[PDB]
Amino acid sequence: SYDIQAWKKQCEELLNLIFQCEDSEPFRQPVDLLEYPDYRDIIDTPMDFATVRETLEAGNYESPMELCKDVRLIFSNSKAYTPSKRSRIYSMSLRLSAFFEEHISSVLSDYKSALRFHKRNT
Ligand SMILES: O=C(NNC(=O)N1CCN(C(=O)c2ccco2)CC1)[C@@H]1Cc2ccccc2CN1Cc1ccccc1
Repeated sequence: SYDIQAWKKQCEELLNLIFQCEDSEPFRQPVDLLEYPDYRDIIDTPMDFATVRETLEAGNYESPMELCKDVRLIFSNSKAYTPSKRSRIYSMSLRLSAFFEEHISSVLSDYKSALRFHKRNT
């Protein structure tokens, strides 16, 4: 399965599944800076799933590793901002992260395998 480009549509489909998850609600759009007035004191680099989808559609990811780094930033930001581990929004982040990790692993493995096949004789 050595298609170097296949990751992009696989990531579009996984983003569609994440948008169908009720657990993505808080992460779809930027953290509301009016409601959380201290957010940018705590979080240096905001990230959300709409920004990830637009960056993919613009052709501004070169690999699924770069997409994965941005999605993992959504989850680390939630963990850094939460006042407690039993918070609703952080709790949603942990379930959504587990879902994401379960489905991104084959996308990353197939991409890295395809690149190694491309260089097999170099
Ligand atoms: O909620 C939102 N965005 N993000 C945050 O405000 N968050 C709070 C902070 N945070 C944390 O990680 C965290 C950890 C512990 C505590 O917070 C990330 C999440 C946005 C805001 C917004 C503004 C203007 C119009 C619409 C919306 C939609 N909203 C959600 C939504 C999405 C789809 C449908 C219904 C509602």
